[PDB]
This record gives sequence, C-alpha cells and structure tokens, in this order.
Amino acid sequence: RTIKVFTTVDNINLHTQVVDMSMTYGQQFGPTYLDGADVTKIKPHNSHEGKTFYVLPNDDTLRVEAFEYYHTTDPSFLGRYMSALNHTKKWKYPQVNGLTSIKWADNNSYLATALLTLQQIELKFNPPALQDAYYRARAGEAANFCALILAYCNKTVGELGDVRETMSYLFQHANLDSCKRVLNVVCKTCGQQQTTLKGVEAVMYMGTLSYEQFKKGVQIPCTCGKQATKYLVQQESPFVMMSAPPAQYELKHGTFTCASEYTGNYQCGHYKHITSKETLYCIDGALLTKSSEYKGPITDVFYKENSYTTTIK
Ligand SMILES: Nc1cncc(C(=O)Nc2cccc3ccccc23)c1
Ligand SMILES: [Cl-]
Ligand SMILES: [Cl-]
Ligand SMILES: [Zn+2]
Repeated sequence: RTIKVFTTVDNINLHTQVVDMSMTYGQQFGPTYLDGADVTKIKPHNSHEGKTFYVLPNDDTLRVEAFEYYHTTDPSFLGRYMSALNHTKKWKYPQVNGLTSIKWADNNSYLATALLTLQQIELKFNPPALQDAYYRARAGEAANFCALILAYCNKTVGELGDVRETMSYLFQHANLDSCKRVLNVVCKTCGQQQTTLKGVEAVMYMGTLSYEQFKKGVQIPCTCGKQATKYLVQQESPFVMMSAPPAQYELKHGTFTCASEYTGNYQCGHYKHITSKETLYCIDGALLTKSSEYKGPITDVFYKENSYTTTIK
C-alpha cells in the first residue's frame, strides 16, 4: 500500500516520491515536516496523497536548492524554520493603519515592531526565501516571514528578543552595498579624525536617537581623556536607524519615520511601535492609539534619507 507525495526544501522545486503506508516518514526520508508539523514518527495517511513535505538537504540537488533559496549551510536551519512555522501559522496578522502587524502571542512584541518597521523603510533582501516571504507578509500572510526571521536569528517562538539586534541580522542579509557614511570626530586638544563606514555600519548608530543632533554633533569621550564632538559629514542611504539605551524621549510628528518603545525591566519588557503619518500612531500588536506628541522610553528611531552633506566646515 503506497501513496505519491512530494519532498522539497524550498516549497517551489518538488521531488516525486512513492511512500509505503506501513512505514514512518522518518524511516523513508529522515526528518520530515508537513506545513511545519513534524511528521517523522507518523505513517502516511490517505489524505497525504499529493501533498508537499519538507525534508533535510541531504544530497547535492537538495543542497543546491536550499543554499540558493536560503543562503545558509547551517544543517539545523530547516528544522528550526519548520518548528517556528508550526507556531507562527497560528498567530494573527491584522492590518493596522495599512501595515501588517502581529497580534500579541509568545513574547512576539519585538517581531511585531520589526515587521512594522520593515514596511516603512526601503530594504531589499538577498535570500529569495526572505524576498518571497516579505512580499507575502506585506500582502498580510506573514507566518513564513516571521518563522524565517526566528530561524535566521537563532530565536525560538516564545523567546524575548531585541529589535536592534534583529534589524542588524536582517540588514546583514540585505543589499546595503550602496550605503556610505562619513563621520568627523573633533577634539580641541587632539585634532580631528574622519571615518568612512559602509553597509550595515553606514545605517546604524548607537548613542543618540536624534538624527538632527548627530548632524549638529554629539559629545563623546575622547581617547585622550577629554571630550570630542562627533558629527555626520556625509550620508548615502535610503534610511538611517539611530539607537540608544532606553530613556524617556519626545517624538515629534513629521521629524521621523518610525520608532520602537521598550517598557519594563532588563530582558523581559515589552515593545510598542510609533509611526509618524498624518499624526503619531502607536501600534501595539493588534492595538492602535493616536496622539499629537509621544513621550516614552524610546530605543530606536528610523529616519528617511537619500543623500546628506554637512554645511559644517
Ligand atoms: N531587548 C532588550 C531587553 N532588555 C535589555 C536590553 C539591553 O539593555 N540590551 C543591551 C545590552 C548591552 C548594551 C546595550 C547598549 C544599548 C542599548 C541596549 C543594550 C535589550
Ligand atoms: Cl525583498
Ligand atoms: Cl545573504
Ligand atoms: Zn582628545
């Protein structure tokens, strides 16, 4: 007694298989998943005929397909992706003010604010798996995209996460080759040092949330033991992300694109998203509120950019 099924690593290229209904999937394919569910220890049902099963990339055809689709050789990746998808397919993805959000479940507030942010900044993903899942997420079906983020970041469903680190890992799998930043550091004692940064380093800054303040100059400790002024000379990027240790901060309508708020103690707090549109909207998973100004413990602020050159001489 047999059925025909298909095996895959990318859910695009299918491989025809005939399975024995008296043996487990595990006995025939090794670790096997059906829409994220682990079916390794399960025997084929009638209802399985014609269905697609994920298997591990254990031969050269599957390794080429999996590497071209996911751009990772981590042998646990597909198992972690499937384990996460079994949960994320049960999350809800409401449209909030025209953006795909996530209804709160499993400590996912960092993923909701990351997903909302990605829909507001120009970013192209390198791995086809992320490109395809991101397109589906923007259309409202974000389960695959959320499970890929989890898998790529080595996070499990239910784990508390960091928005900044999550964005940094996603930026590392994105095309930021065009991104350039020139900084100047001026110490009235030591003199001045210019630095040029590329890629992820060109779009992320830690120590101030204010892009305006970064342009005017921020005070930092100099290696000589005094204080220096660091300021932005030149920026070439479609956005910048400014971060700082969480502190009470006032967001003003029309001065930024979006921001992350973190409330609570070390590690086990909660994120909300603030987006500047016609007014300020606070998106907290499924929840939406508005205000003319917003003051809270802000961690990350995103700004639109294209090309900036300082007037500072
Ligand atoms: N998501 C989250 C939750 N709870 C605590 C943090 C936190 O403090 N992380 C950081 C560690 C080290 C240096 C940091 C410097 C700046 C900002 C955060 C830092 C982050
Ligand atoms: Cl993309
Ligand atoms: Cl990549
Ligand atoms: Zn100095």
